[PDB]
Amino acid sequence: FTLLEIMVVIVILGVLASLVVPNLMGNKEKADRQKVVSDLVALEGALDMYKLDNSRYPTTEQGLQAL
Amino acid sequence: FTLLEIMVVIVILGVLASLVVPNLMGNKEKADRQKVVSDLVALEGALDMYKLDNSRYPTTEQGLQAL
Repeated sequence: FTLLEIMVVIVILGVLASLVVPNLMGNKEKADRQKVVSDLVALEGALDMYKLDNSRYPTTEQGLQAL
Repeated sequence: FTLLEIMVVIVILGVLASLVVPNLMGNKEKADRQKVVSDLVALEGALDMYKLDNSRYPTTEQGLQAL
C-alpha cells in the first residue's frame, strides 16, 4: 500500500516511459517544401489564365493580388 | 508499561498487519505486453518512413540500428 503500491509502480512507470519513443521532430519542415512546390505550378498555372484573357501578366506592384 | 504498554499493542500490531492486504504481484507482466505491442505499430510505422525515402526497408544484418 506504501511499498507494493509504489515500488512496483515506480518500475512500471520507468519501464513504460522508457520504451515509448514515438517519432522525430522536423517532419513538418519537409512538408513546407511541397506546400510551396504545390504553389509553384498553382501559381504559374493560375497566372497563365490571366495571361490568356488580358493576354499578359500583372505587374510587380500590381502583385498577385490582381489574381 | 510492561503489559498494557505491550499486550495492548501486540494485538494492535496483528490486528493492523492482518487486515492490510494491498494488492497482487504480476501486474507488471501484463504491462510488458502493451509495452511491446506499443512498439509494434511504432516499429512498422517508423520503418515505413524509411520505406518512403529510400523506397525500401533495411536489411537483417543492417538491423533496426539503421533506423
